[PDB]
Amino acid sequence: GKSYPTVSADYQKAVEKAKKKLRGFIAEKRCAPLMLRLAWHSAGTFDKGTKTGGPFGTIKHPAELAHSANNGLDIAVRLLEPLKAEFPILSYADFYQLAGVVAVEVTGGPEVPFHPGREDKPEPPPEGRLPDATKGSDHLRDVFGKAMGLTDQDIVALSGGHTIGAAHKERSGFEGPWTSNPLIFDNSYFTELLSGEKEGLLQLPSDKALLSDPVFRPLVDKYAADEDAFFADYAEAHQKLSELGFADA
Ligand code: HEM
Repeated sequence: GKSYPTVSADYQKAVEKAKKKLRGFIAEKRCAPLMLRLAWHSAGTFDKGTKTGGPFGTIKHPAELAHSANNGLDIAVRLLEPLKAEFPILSYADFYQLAGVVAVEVTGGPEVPFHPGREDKPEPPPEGRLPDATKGSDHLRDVFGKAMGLTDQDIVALSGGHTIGAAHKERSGFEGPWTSNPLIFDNSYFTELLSGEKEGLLQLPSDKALLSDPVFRPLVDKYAADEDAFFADYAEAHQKLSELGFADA
């Protein structure tokens, strides 16, 4: 249900050049997981009932970075600022969502479609919309379904973004990677989840809640067996997330 805005040719050219610069930078700095977390926290504050929050540039504001869920993202904002400055015509909103798409691409994931045109909005959303790692399947539906308006399939696919990166005890308090290859975007998050706890590796209570719910569990089994299907459903889910409240809700 989307109607994308028209942007000038100069805007379009800047998008294309920024994507190339972002690839090289993100690869060099080894920070893909962090950029993916930044885009996800930027978008995941959207609430469809009030049409507030979502991917509109606000995560750079000191008021939003202080949200406790956002521990560590000040690093990500700071890292990107000198590059953003080379592209003054782009909104921060677009730039951060593009960083997220590129993070998936450069770690070997699917090519998520990207449409430009998000505007930077002045008011950050209220704290507390991002999900709690200690809660379960009901909470996940409250947040992704009721607030953001995504489907159950989207919830499972997007959880698979834990295939890259790690928790840090100084940020959330949890510690460690979910997979043994945390810079490679693949389906191993789902394979580690099935085979159970392994020393070295992390499972949140919210990751485990996927294994026990009647709807989530078949999707976990599908994605553990078929990386192609995971990549397809992931690209679809990431696109929707990156576009919440944009070009029609
Ligand atoms: C499903 C509900 C989710 C919960 C409860 C959750 C929670 C967390 C927590 C607690 C961390 C550790 C932060 C730290 O200590 O540094 C984390 C990291 C991360 N999250 Fe999630 N998350 C969820 C969904 C998502 C989604 C939808 C995405 C993107 C598609 C995502 C991407 C990531 C990435 C890439 C990291 C690693 C960050 C790094 O390596 O610095 N997560 N998440």
